[PDB]
Amino acid sequence: GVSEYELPEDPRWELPRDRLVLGKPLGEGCFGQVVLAEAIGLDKDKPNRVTKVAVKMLKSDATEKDLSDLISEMEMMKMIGKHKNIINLLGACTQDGPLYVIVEYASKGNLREYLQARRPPGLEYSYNPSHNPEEQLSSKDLVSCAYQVARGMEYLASKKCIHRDLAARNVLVTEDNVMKIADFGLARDIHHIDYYKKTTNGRLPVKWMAPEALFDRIYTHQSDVWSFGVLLWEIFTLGGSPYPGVPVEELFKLLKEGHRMDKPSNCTNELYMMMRDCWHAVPSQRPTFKQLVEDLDRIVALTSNQ
Ligand SMILES: CCN1C(=O)N(c2c(F)c(OC)cc(OC)c2F)Cc2cnc3[nH]c(CN4CCOCC4)cc3c21
Repeated sequence: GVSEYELPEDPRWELPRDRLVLGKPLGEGCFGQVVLAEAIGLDKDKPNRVTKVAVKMLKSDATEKDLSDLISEMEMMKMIGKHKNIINLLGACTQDGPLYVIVEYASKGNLREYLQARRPPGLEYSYNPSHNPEEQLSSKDLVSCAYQVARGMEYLASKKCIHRDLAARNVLVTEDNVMKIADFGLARDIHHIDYYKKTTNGRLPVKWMAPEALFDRIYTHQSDVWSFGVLLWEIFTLGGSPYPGVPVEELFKLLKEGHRMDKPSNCTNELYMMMRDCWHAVPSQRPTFKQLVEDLDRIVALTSNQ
């Protein structure tokens, strides 16, 4: 029972449950549930204002370890602090019920789904799967997505945070088209990892791992930079799947032999070189997120929004 555990109450973050008006499901995961909610008076200055938020909670079959992870993720987000380009912590409910972790809500879904819905019916992209498509994104908008994500990672890096699974599905898009990085404070599994098991959404996270993380389970900022390269490829394929036609068992040998993904049809040479630099075999030779932010900042200014 949740009453049988000692939940860490933080007065600065604590919100009464009856201030939340729970709504539609936002998605699932390992053992966590996330719902949409309306928070009444999230800010003490405006107690009569409503704010759309996302609420994460434990499922019916959650164990003691799951609770420990959810708390761990919450306290981690506290320590890392706030940034525009990450999913921020807004509050928590630790009393009179199950643990609720309140975070920012992104209404336009993850980056893969966001981009796929805005795929032009053209030659250079796969088909738009959305039955209700949205307006095509400009070239500047695409580089802008990359910059924002890189900026968020640059911040997380400065807070000694290693994401270990940076991907398009782990980036969320707000109503104002702001890119926000998700799941950056997840507890690392203490057991060895299944290279072949899919996520609840059918994704193979193996395809984002750097070679050193893949072969020796070594995770650094440099390995995140590798992942950012794969994300860059995802953006300019508008939500494409990494290494098309390549099975996981063959991905081990291919990567070691120096094989990398081809440049997407709609992608500048300069942006592809950036992917390749991120995909450098030697971790120390990959660019830092600081350098990535500086380049992408320059490229955004020079990229046409026409
Ligand atoms: C992918 C599910 N999800 C989360 O997992 N969130 C989340 C969270 F609850 C959380 O609790 C600690 C930590 C996170 O990373 C820091 C999160 F990203 C916050 C979060 C915020 N907005 C979201 N929007 C969506 C997708 N919806 C689906 C249908 O409604 C429109 C879009 C998922 C989602 C969402």
